[PDB]
Amino acid sequence: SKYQVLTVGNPNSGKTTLFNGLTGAKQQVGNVTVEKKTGSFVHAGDEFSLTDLPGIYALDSSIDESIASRAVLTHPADVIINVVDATCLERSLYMTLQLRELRRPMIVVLNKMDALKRERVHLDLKQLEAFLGCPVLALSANNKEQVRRFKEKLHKLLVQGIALKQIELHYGAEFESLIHELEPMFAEQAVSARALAIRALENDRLVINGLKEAERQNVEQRQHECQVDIDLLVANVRYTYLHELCTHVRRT
Ligand SMILES: [Cl-]
Repeated sequence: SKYQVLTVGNPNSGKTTLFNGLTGAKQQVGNVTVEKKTGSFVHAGDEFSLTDLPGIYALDSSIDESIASRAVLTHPADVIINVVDATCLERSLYMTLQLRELRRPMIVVLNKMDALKRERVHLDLKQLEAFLGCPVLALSANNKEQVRRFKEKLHKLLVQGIALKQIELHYGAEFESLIHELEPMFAEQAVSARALAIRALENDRLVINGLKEAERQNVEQRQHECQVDIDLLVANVRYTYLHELCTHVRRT
């Protein structure tokens, strides 16, 4: 078998560190002047082809952010590996939530967790898994032993298929109804139509430009409809969720 993997996360999350740990020395060529970094390894007969997305804080349409946002929607991947810095979860997991809305196979890799044990803060990864609805693993991206064990675990997961349960993240009645009017427009695409509709409601360039004139005017009309500023409602919903989540999964 061949498996294709994307590594994604915030700058200095350690996604580059994990990328490097898993690949050793391997290739580099462009996405445009922006450089595209690719590497491989072999484990248990199977080959692994990895692409590293530039570091981003959010999937917004800013050229590095553009590339990454494009790539999580359209680039082939058997799995997305979201590397997360554990020492600032409220910020890090924002993108995680966006990634979960896509409903593409993914894993969340919690980095920097020995830094967190300093503070005498522990995380319940069982519950965090229950919240996110994807695999969550603890892994220091900078020790090669744990990265190597991670190779076997990744191989396992890819082999049996990654079980995911859809993230229960609700935007309130008015926004849900707007999402609902628009999903058909985005049905039977390579990604969840709900995420595409959310992207469109956010006036995402990437999604919106794929549309014909009529349906563009339908999206823009739904934007106009919404009483609350959208970018702000999406943030309150999301950061409220991470506060909920963080208050369940943390203990000092
Ligand atoms: Cl899902």
